[PDB]
Amino acid sequence: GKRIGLFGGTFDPVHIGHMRSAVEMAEQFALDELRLLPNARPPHRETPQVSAAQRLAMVERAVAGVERLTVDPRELQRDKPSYTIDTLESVRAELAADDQLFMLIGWDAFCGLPTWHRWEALLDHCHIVVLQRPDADSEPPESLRDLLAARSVADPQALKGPGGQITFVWQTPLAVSATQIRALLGAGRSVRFLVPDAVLNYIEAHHLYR
Repeated sequence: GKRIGLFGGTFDPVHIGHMRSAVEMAEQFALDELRLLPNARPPHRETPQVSAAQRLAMVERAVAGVERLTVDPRELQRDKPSYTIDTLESVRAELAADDQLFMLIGWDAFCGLPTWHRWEALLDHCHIVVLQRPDADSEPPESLRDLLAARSVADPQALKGPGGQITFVWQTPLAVSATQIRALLGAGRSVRFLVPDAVLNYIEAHHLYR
């Protein structure tokens, strides 16, 4: 089977921080493919004048011509937002039984896992890779103590089979944020080199974020 990664996010807009993490994750785990998964959200939660379709377009521009990096728009193609577990089952439904699926998530996001819809069923379809960075409190809530005891492994290389295990990885993400970028564009300042060139060209050509 193949080794497939899932990298979810709002990508408003997708930036250099996101893409560098994607590249590094794909290399560290020797992924055959790393899918960027733009998350769906209600229309009123979208940045004014920047639609879900445009967030998707920018991610497509960011991964165009880049091997191993693709985009999966399934969440956006639905009429409304989806629960992570549904997206996960939808993805696994198209894969071979022996394909290994790795879902990348941030530490803070991981610490709230117990709040996700049917959270205990996630590891049924994939391995969860938790990204820890300089900015994080290395102390998970009591609610996850057992899960970690039952499913965690020391390193990515120890992940075995289609899914079922949890591991942690270290990364020093570039100090770039979508909020920072939107602020700069709002002020008519250049975000060149803060986002992939193709994304920059798209933002300027469609005059996004004011």
